[PDB]
Amino acid sequence: AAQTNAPWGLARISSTSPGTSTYYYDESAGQGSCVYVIDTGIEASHPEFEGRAQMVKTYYYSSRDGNGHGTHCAGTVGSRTYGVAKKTQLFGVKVLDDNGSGQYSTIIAGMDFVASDKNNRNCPKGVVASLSLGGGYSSSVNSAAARLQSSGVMVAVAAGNNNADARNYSPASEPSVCTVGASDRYDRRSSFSNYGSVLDIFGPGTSILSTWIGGSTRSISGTSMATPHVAGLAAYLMTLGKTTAASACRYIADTANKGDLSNIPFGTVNLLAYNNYQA
Repeated sequence: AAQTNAPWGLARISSTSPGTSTYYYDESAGQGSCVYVIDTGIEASHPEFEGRAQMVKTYYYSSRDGNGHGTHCAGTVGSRTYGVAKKTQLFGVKVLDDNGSGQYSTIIAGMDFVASDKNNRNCPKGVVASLSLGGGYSSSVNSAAARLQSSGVMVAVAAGNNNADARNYSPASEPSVCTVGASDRYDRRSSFSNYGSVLDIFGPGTSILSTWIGGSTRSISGTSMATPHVAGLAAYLMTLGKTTAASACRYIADTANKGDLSNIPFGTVNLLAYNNYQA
């Protein structure tokens, strides 16, 4: 399939080169995979989700995404227009309040929720979690992400937007999960993107057009926006049977566009997520 005039991120993940505007992808499109978006929640009722999104868990008075960011990231994963995996099931876990903040305990709870909740969900192709969040280092947060991974969820996490070594941020610094850096459309590490040895991949992170709350759309920037590309991409790849949860990161890294990013510090991988679709 070919989505024309797609967000640049989508076109980039289906291309060897920057500067193309068409997303190419196998029409399976993540059908039968699930992605948990562990964030501020999802406006399930956005027409871009076509009934494939729902809230499954909140730790606040409401399941409603009053922030937008979880909705944005859900759209990058699997909205029909802005999504990598246009047929994936999206499950919202609202661990963040509507100001984007959450306690680590609550985040941890959410991660463990997913690890169990997936046994209540029909994801014959596999399950992904997209954690578009991060604070300072915490071994409890790291180990929660690791448990989630160990349970057979492909965990994608934002490197962080500190322009620092991601070693100092959690869950970015958990080795067992996929830590995602952000790139911009001229194939540069996004100025804000964390880096370091713990990064596994880069995805599109600068000026990412996706869904927003109030049935709208907007473009925003962040490694948090890169993460759902990788997550969507794992969902897409699992559906194609190219990989499982426990290998998906390694697979995505093995099939990435290599050496294409500039301003990648020495020691950080020069890998850009690539769907490797050949139409």
